[PDB]
Amino acid sequence: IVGGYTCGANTVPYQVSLNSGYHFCGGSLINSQWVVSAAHCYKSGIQVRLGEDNINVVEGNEQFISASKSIVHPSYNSNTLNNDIMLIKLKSAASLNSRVASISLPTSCASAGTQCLISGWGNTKSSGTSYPDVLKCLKAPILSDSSCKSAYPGQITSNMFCAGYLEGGKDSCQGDSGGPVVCSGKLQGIVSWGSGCAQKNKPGVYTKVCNYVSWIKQTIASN
Ligand SMILES: NC(=[NH2+])c1ccc2[nH]c(-c3cccc(-c4ccccc4)c3[O-])nc2c1
Ligand SMILES: [Ca+2]
Repeated sequence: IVGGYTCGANTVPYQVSLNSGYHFCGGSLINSQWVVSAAHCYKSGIQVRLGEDNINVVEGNEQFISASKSIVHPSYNSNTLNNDIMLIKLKSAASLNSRVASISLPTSCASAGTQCLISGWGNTKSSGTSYPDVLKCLKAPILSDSSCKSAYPGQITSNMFCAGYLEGGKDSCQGDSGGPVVCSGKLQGIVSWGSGCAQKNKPGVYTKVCNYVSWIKQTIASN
């Protein structure tokens, strides 16, 4: 997260870190045994880390659970990143409390102008790599489809939306991929891509979760 602030330990209880010997992506806890992340974050050997704040120190509240299976959307296209969503089933259920909690899926899509909270342990520099130890947060608004499409002509599908600042300076970045975009207490997006980080006129692009709610529900119901 570039231009964000320190969230404060366990203030974002549905945030998870996908770890394979190091933190590589974020994710959101939606129930005690399932997490949603981005399909481009897929790999084998994923350990899900819940209740984290400082990813390099065990401080208490953490729960490390291995993933039993990862389900990448069947229509995920790695070249366009259309349908960039994945579900991870945990080997065992997490113990939910006030530090580890699930986030609700939306009943409707959000509108431009809606203010959302994006969080993660991704890069904090737009020019260079500086990864933090603690969770960073950023408040950003969903942009209108015309500003999104004018920024990335030909690259936005109806399963994506832009959120951020056209002036640059604040944005999600590499390492934040897979994490949550929560607006009005509902999970509306998944950090997916962008051109660089916090560059002028190149806002972040997110997977539009409202379009996948029936899919998520059906898939969880059958696995
Ligand atoms: N400007 C942005 N809002 C933004 C957001 C997420 C990003 N994620 C990335 C990204 C860049 C390089 C590699 C990965 C990557 C690839 C495979 C696995 C994990 C991360 C990224 O997610 N750039 C990103 C840029
Ligand atoms: Ca820790």
